[PDB]
Amino acid sequence: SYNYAEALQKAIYFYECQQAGPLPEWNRVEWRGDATMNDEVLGGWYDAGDHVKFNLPMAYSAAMLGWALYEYGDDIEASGQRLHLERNLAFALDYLVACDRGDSVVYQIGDGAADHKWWGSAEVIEKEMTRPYFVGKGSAVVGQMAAALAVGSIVLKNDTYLRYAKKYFELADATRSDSTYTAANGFYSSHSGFWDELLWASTWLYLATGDRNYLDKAESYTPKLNRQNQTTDIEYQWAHCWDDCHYGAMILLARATGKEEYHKFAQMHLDWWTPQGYNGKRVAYTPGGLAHLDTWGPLRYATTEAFLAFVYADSINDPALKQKYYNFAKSQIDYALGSNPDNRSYVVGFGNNPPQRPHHRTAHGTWLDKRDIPEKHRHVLYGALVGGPGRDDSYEDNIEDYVKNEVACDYNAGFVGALCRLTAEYGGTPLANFPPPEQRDDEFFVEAAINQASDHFTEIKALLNNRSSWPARLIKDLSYNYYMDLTEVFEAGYSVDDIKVTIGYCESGMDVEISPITHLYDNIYYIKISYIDGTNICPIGQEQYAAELQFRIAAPQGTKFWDPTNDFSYQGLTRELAKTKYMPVFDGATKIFGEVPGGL
Amino acid sequence: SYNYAEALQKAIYFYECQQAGPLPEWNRVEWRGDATMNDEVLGGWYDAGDHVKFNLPMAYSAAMLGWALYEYGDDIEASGQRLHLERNLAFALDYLVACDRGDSVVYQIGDGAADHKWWGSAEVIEKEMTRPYFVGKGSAVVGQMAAALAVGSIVLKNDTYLRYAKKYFELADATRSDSTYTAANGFYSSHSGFWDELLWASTWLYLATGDRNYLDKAESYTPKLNRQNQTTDIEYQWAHCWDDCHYGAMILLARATGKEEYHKFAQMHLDWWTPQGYNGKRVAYTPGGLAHLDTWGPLRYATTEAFLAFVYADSINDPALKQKYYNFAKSQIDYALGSNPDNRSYVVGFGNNPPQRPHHRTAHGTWLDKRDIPEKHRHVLYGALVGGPGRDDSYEDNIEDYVKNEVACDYNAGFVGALCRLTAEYGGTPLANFPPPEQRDDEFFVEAAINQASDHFTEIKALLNNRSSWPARLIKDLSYNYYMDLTEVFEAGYSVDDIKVTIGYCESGMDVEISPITHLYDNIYYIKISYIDGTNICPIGQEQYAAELQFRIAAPQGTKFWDPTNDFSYQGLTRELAKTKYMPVFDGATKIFGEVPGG
Ligand SMILES: [Ca+2]
Ligand SMILES: [Ca+2]
Ligand SMILES: [Ca+2]
Ligand SMILES: [Ca+2]
Ligand SMILES: [Cl-]
Ligand SMILES: [Cl-]
Ligand SMILES: [Cl-]
Ligand SMILES: [Cl-]
Ligand SMILES: [Cl-]
Ligand SMILES: [Cl-]
Ligand SMILES: [Cl-]
Ligand SMILES: [Cl-]
Repeated sequence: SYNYAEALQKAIYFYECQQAGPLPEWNRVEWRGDATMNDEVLGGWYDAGDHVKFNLPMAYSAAMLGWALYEYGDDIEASGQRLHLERNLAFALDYLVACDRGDSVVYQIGDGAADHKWWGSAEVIEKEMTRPYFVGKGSAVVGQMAAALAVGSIVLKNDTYLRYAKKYFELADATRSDSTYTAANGFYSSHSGFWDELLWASTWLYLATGDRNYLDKAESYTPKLNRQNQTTDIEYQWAHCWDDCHYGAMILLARATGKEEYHKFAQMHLDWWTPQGYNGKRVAYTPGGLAHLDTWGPLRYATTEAFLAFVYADSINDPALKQKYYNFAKSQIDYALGSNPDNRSYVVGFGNNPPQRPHHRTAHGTWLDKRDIPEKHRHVLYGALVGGPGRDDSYEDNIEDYVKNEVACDYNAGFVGALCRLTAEYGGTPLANFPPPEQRDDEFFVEAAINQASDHFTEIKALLNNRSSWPARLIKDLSYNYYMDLTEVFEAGYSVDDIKVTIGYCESGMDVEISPITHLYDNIYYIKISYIDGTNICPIGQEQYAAELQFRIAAPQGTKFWDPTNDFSYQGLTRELAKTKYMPVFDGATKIFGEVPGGL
Repeated sequence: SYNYAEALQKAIYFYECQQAGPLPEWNRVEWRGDATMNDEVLGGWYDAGDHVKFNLPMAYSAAMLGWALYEYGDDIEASGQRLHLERNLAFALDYLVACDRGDSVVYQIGDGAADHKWWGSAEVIEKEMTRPYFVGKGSAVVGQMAAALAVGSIVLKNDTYLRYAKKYFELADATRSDSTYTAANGFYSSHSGFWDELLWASTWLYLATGDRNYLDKAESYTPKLNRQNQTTDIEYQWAHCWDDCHYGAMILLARATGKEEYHKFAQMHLDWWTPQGYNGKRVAYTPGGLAHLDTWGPLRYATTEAFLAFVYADSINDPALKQKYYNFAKSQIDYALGSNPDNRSYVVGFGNNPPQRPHHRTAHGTWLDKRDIPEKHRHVLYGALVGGPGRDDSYEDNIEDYVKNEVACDYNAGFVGALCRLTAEYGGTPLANFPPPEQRDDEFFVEAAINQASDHFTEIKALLNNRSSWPARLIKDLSYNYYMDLTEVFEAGYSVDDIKVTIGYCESGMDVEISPITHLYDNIYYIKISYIDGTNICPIGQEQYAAELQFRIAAPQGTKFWDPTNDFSYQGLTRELAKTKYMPVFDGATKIFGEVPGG
């Protein structure tokens, strides 16, 4: 129905857009560089369109990427995506290992409220704020980190991951408390408690080791799981997600023990998600066919359930159940890819009429802490599954809609597993030249205006801009030149030492020098304006993205010879600020924008 | 009893504080310089604690000083004040002549609203605003200008003043309208109309010339005067003042003609001012004995009536009436000088517990366009009669009380006349070395702070200040130097060129250059910060009184030898802005503040 291989290819690439510094050599994202290099634990993924490392959904996401490989890794070699998926997973797992503090782990990097208040690119955030870290032993977060490492250890044949999976599970299981999990409250609060994470982690450890202690542990946790409302049934009227993986764990335990209790649960849970429902109870459905669990991230939930439904259907023999669960799963993936009332993809950079304004700071590429400027994103966030439409299938592609246009690690995670299943069956060819190079716009440049003209001086207002985005970055040794023709000075009988440079304004905190007037060739002379710490010119807000200087170059008062109209850098200047290519910008001795007199 | 000669001396000196530029060479006020030199008409007096030239009260005030001389000029020799009063009057009269525009006159310099919105010194106001002028031929303003020049022609023996007096009288009398008198609205509106000015001017022209044609014109105007309420009597229940001089004109006509009608008016009017009243009717009196006509300028009114009463009493023979009017007059002057429930002078710089916070911008001497800072006036407005107390004798000396602490030309004018009469009688000695020199503050100076320090640089925040006040003034070629000792640099093996001058903030609008680093002597070096138009540093408001620059003097990055602790201009600097004498200030090549290495 769709090129599922291309969808998969893009859906994986999304995680490379999320990578924190240092980036691996193989990162394919031209607009991402090393970022947050001062973090207490390096690497791993930014969670969403923000720059926080939230370990609970991060580890959940990694676990689900592992699960995708565990089920379908062998079945997808024609898509050419296995190695991409593997190394993207390893990048996250390496971070979870690096978080170890023995009796505790680093479980968060960045303050949610502080991070979210600012809108700008990953690579420049350290100019705006200083990022804290958080340590604890919350059973949910540590149990999820254990689970991710347990499945990772299988699919990546890695004994280190298994060692740390066991370290973390033991800690989580001994602690039996979420009390030290606080830094993520209101962002990724532990809602369901921690028994489901212990179940999920122990189940994966059983599947990793075959050690029956882990199966016995797993089975011991089931009576501690939350009930469905006031009944005695284990809760089933929700989705497998970052907060609660018991749903998927029950499916895995149905396959592993073959016990009827696990099969009964899986069928009750999945039936509730299907159009036919479960004895009169059913998830809300949009008229367009999307199972719509909640206001936030409906596509995330429905596509994750699609993965669970595929795995369960593939693990059973009943033809009617297999067809019912398969059709449900494929229907939800196809809705996300364009089988909906608007015939449109909900995956950035894929299919027909994809979203172009995901709520994602670094893909946007602002310079001044605004969402509305630039009005179009500078970068393509390929593969990102957005939050999706409302309950009535309504949707508009708007950067301001932080619900419908949300993007996140956990949104993509189960989705990857479901695309693995579909490309395994249907094939499809990935895009050969992927990703294609972006059209860039100008990054470092001067905007200038005639601030005042006089019969004996020129006064310039000049703004040296850093609107970098490919990737956003900092240049320390920034300078620009203002070129003049002094022919008329010499012809009137004056000399270079008769011309005075003065300053009428220089912006606070921008350490700057202006050179003496310097000979280029013939009668062509220039001044260079140098910012000693040019990194302070950075795309982090209204004040910082450019440095303003007003300089005056003046012949003696009363003289009548000064002629700016033959000066190279005066060309095209008006009384309103405008970008000019005739005041070239330099990084050290290397010209990075503009033109010089006489060219190359 | 008071030293009325000293009070007179100071009350005259007040007018020197009021002079607009160019100042005469004899001006005695150390804190006044040439001000408002771009005005359409130069000289004359600022009206009050503001900088508007309002011709109606200015001319009234000059007419009153002329009248003082006319009556008492020969009688005030012991006081030594005749010459002072004379030349102060001529200064204003010269302004009145210079307003002539043929078919009209300049009658105002300044926009009252814009002038009053700003708080600062006369000498710097042109940096804040452009001052418009206004031309017209209002009968009241022109007629008062005529009167002032007519009495001035007599007492200063000046034919030119007489010619202009006649020309202005004729213009006012031809026009018979205040319709062209507009720019003073709400400040000095013509309330009484103009007939009283024509009466006052024609009376003075009669006294100047002896030409009975002017007497005939004067008498022709009295039926046109306003009535008292709905009655047939000429209005009498108010004071002679800048708006209405018919009161004094009638007293002059009583003496000149001897006619009963003028004497009846004069006694009706003065009786109403006295504690005994006019047929049961009387001006309000405070319990402390001040005749209190109105909320605004009660001392101005009472002291002006004192002068009228003295002149009328001196002109009659009846000893009972003479005593009654003389006692009234002296009681009011004495109230003003300290004979009141608080035993306090209402004349700045005189007597016991005088006002110290008159509502006067130039005597205050701020640099910030604020009334509250400085908290004490930097100058002494000697001789200014304030507005004064309320109806209950209540008063507080507060700069914000623009009623009770108002000061003005017209407030002093009748007062001088009355003081002439009292010093004529009592013959006191003026102060010998008047005025004494004031304590001054530093006017042009740097305030500096260490903005940032590191192992390889010094960064200074420097504010170059103009808080001038003796007098407030402007200096274009301003600079200051910053001196350093580089011994630590050569001793570690580095040179001068290992040192870079940069800027981290340059206040908008302050065109500046910093020289290259310069050797003084030995291992002592400096930089010079120069403002190209230093006049933009001026005591006109929060932004303008100082120019801020942040400059950094830097060795190469990473090194650790830099040692600011032996730099001359670094001495005493903290991380808080403070005045420093070690960053000296220059006007051109001349040091005006601070110290240099080696002296
Ligand atoms: Ca949980
Ligand atoms: Ca030229
Ligand atoms: Ca009048
Ligand atoms: Ca030193
Ligand atoms: Cl169904
Ligand atoms: Cl835009
Ligand atoms: Cl020339
Ligand atoms: Cl070029
Ligand atoms: Cl006119
Ligand atoms: Cl009486
Ligand atoms: Cl103060
Ligand atoms: Cl010295």
